[PDB]
Order: sequence, then structure tokens, then C-alpha cells
Amino acid sequence: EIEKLNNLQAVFTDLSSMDLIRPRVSLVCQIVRVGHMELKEGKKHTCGLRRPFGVAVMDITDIIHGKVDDEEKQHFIPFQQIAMETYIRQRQLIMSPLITSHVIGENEPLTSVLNKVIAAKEVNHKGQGLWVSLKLLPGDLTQVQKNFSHLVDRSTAIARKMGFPEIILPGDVRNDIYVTLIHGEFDKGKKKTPKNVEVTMSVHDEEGKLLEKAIHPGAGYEGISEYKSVVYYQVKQPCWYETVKVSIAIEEVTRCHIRFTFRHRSSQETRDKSERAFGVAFVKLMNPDGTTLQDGRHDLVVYKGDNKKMEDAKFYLTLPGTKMEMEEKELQASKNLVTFTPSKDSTKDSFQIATLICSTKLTQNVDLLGLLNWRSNSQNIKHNLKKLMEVDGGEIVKFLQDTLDALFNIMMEMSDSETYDFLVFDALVFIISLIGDIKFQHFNPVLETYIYKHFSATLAYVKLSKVLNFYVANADDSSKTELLFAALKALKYLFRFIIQSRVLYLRFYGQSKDGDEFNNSIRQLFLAFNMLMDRPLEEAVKIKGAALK
Repeated sequence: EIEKLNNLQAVFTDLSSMDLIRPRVSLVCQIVRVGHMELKEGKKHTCGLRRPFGVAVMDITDIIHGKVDDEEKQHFIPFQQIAMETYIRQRQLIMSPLITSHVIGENEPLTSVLNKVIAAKEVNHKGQGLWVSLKLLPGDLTQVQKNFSHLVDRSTAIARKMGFPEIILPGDVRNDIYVTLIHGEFDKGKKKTPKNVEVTMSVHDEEGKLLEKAIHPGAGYEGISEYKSVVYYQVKQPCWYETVKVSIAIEEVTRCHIRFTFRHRSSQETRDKSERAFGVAFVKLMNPDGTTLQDGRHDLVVYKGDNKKMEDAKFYLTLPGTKMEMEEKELQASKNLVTFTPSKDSTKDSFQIATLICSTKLTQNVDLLGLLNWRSNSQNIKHNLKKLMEVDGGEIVKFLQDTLDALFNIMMEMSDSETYDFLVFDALVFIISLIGDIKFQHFNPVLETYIYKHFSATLAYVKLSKVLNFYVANADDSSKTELLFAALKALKYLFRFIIQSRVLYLRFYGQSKDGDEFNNSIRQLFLAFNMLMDRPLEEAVKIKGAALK
């Protein structure tokens, strides 16, 4: 790109406070040649094939700390090329030739070369590398664009972090789908040379139409309809570890999947274009329970057989795309012997991916949706309430509003079962405890926004007051001790919620026919506080101190 050379400026945002304090950070550049598979002159070779070349690594931990910050400095990151050492030393081996070996100088995945360069602080650059001026500019994207407009303008490229910031701003709308092709074992079959396998990611909808420009090779580059992985020269188990960006509409990614097409590149172009994808896997970007794909690793299953069947969304999507799905279908087919015949196309070939979903609306939890589906998941609400506390707060704060509303609706419709009231009480206590943390403190304003605007309860305050009054009355219980103590820690917004429900009652019923009763409830609640506190202190020194707090 002739218009980029003077504008090749990369800026890595989201580098949180913990990002700087990381003891070891490296600026790693992946160098992959695109073009002919073999550097041979005499025959046409398949162009556009990606082959590993080398990796340049510099320990920039001190730079990210800001120990050195100067625009004029041009840090020369040395470039280490892969060890294709089969031409120099071979000319001197006499008087004892006993060797039967092959040439492996390009087949090594870039992960091994990267590990070697990391281990070897000295890089055998031999005059090959790249110059970059490295600096840390404090602040987020915007204030770097403003306080450092000269260095970083709107034409400067932008990259985001593999993770989440310490402060998730209310409204950090993102759909960062980082799909990393970790590894895949593909059978050679009848081909004596190991199949040159490439993961040509193909994002299709449930109808099979390929989504254009939905896959992004990396930062500073626009999306592509299909991303082609690194071609590995006759490798049985090509390891890619290629972190590529997928940006689907967060509403469309619920109706979007990624199909993973694996094709064989022979050394010849005619054989390349005459050979179809012998195997095709796919990942369903959302769980069968209505939640998006879980953050972690997914072991895809490579398929074999009819090409049209393999590429028809109506068929392969129905097939289990992952080994976990295969096991789940196999186990569910054991109990019901009703038209369940395993296919012989389930070969040993499989694929592995890693999906780091940095999203604000995408949900990853069964219990979360079950509670959100409580009106139809009434059979699990007892279990959903018990098992939502284990759910991390990161996904919870996405739809904390709807979680609250679902809990309050549970209270309204079936307040008869007080056990569910206790479970909702404890879950809400945990909710406020986790939101009050530094990580989610900025969503407390959003929580208050829900309370003052979207809160829709007229008598839940009664039940919450009853439960907390039982909490204070049963204070001496040790099992309650942590629970009541956490409620005490989460009291402020608790009573804000109760007061909002009470005033909602007031304005929908005009005058409180139970204003005396509500003020009473407050009376015996304070009296329960008093009978808590007049108890001998040796049981609850901490609880009394926190109460005063």
C-alpha cells in the first residue's frame, strides 16, 4: 500500500493499569509470505498461499511501562527467520554417511519460532528487521487522539486489547469476536504427503449465504468474506494460532455461524484448483439454549462426504460441528432409540478454535437465560437462583436491568413461596456486592438509572423488607451471618429499591392504605436492629461495626 508507508502507525488501546504492570510484554510481528507455495522457478505455483517466514520480537515491557518515551528513537526490532538450514552445512560431511532424514525448515508453526525467539533474547537478524518508534500515550482512544493528535490522528490505525478494561464504561458497545485457529489434525488419507490444510473460514447465516467482509485478518484491515489460514507445507497437524477479528452485528451474530472449510493445496496450481475442500467444519456462534458461543476453546469436527451435503446449511449446520456436540447427541440418542444411526463420515479429523468474545450484549450462561426465561423455566427457578450466584458478574452487568426485573416479577407472580423470595434476596445481595466492586462500580449509576426510570415494582418492597427483617431477627445464625452481613454491605441500593417500590405503590394507589403498616414495618425493623445490637458483642463485633458503618 503506497499510501500507508508514512501512515503505518499502530496504536494499542485498552492497555489498562494491569496491562502496564505485566512483568513481560513483547511486541511480536508475524511475518508470513503470500504467494507461491514453493520457491521454485520452472513451473507455475499456486499464488496467494500463506507460508510462515519469521517472527520479530522485542521485549517492550519497559516501553509500555513508559521507562523510555521518545519519538526520535527508532527501535530496530531484529527479525528472526525460520531455520531453513539445509544448504550450507550439507557440503561438508565425509567418511561416515549414515543419515535418512527429510527437510523441515518451513513446516514449523510460527508458535515454535515465536517461542524460540522469546527464549533467545539475541535474534540472529543479520541485517534484517524493522524500525518502529515506540511510545506510551496515557489515556483511552479519545484523549490520545486529542492530547497526542500530532503523533496519533484519526488516520492512525487502532488496535484493541485481548481482554477487557478494568473500567467497562456504561455503553462500551463491542462485538469483538477473536477466532484463533489453534490446531487441527487432518488425516492424509491416500495422499502420501501430509495434506496441506488451510482453514478458509466462511461465515454463513443459517441459510448458508456467505457473509461478506465479516471476517477481519487483523487491525488496520477491512473485513473479508472468507479468511485463509497459513498454508503449511505437508504437515499432518498444522498449528495456526491465527488471531483474526470477526465483526458481526450483535443481533445478527445470533443468526450467524462460521463455517470452517479445509482444502488441500498441492504443489501445483491445477491440482490446487482441481481439489475441493476434503473436509469442512463449522462452529455455531450461539449455544442451543439461546446464549452466544461460550468464551473458551471449541473442538470442531471435520466432515467428509458429499460436497453439496457438506456445504448445504440445511444439513451440515444440523450436524454436530464440535466434538462436544457429537458427544451430547450420542448421549441423548442412548436413551431414545428412535431413528439414531451414527454416520460413518465421522472421521478422526477435527479442528480446534479459541473464541475470545469481547461483547457487551452477548450472553454466555444457561442459568442467566433460564432466570430470564423464568416464566417458562419455572421448574428451574429454584435451581436458577441457586446457580446464578456462581455466574461471573461480568456477564451479569450486561443485563443487570433485566435480571432485576425478572427477579421482581418472580416476586410479584409467586410471592407465596417464600423460599424463592429468600433466593432472590440473596442473589440480589450478591448482585449489589459485585456491582459495588471497582470493576463494576460505574454500572451502579446505570443501576440507579434502572431504579429511578425502569423499576416496575409496587409491592416487592414489602417482601424485601420482610426478608431483611428476618435476616436481622435471625442474626445470630452463622450461616445467615455472612448473608446478613453482605446485605448490610449492600443496604443502600437495597433500600433505594424498596423505597422506589413503595413510592410506585403510592402513585399507583394514590394514598397508602398501608402507610401506617409500612412505617410499622420500619419500626419493628429498627427494633430488630436494636435486638441484634444489644446481643453480646462477641458473636458479631464485625457485624456491629459494619452496621455502624
